[PDB]
Amino acid sequence: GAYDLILTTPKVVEQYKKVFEANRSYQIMTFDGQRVPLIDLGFNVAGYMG
Amino acid sequence: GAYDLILTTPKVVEQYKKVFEANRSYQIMTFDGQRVPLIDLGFNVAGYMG
Repeated sequence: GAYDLILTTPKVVEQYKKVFEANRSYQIMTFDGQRVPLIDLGFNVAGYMG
Repeated sequence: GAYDLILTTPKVVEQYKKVFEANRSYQIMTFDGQRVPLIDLGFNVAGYMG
């Protein structure tokens, strides 16, 4: 088979959005004093395997 | 209000330097068989929020 659409009541888009939540772990690698960072803590969904 | 200075008996600069070490980990990213890496384990303090 070869699917193209997923239908997903948005009670379950929020479950798929919660799997990424358990695996995010923000990390800072570029730091030499200047430009104190600033955070957002939000993200969107681009699909599953395209 | 808004502050401009911090005064810090330099024992506590060494404590503020010590709280960085429980929140850092050196990590390596490239793998090509050249330039065996060089370590330093030292880091300077640039203040707090600028």
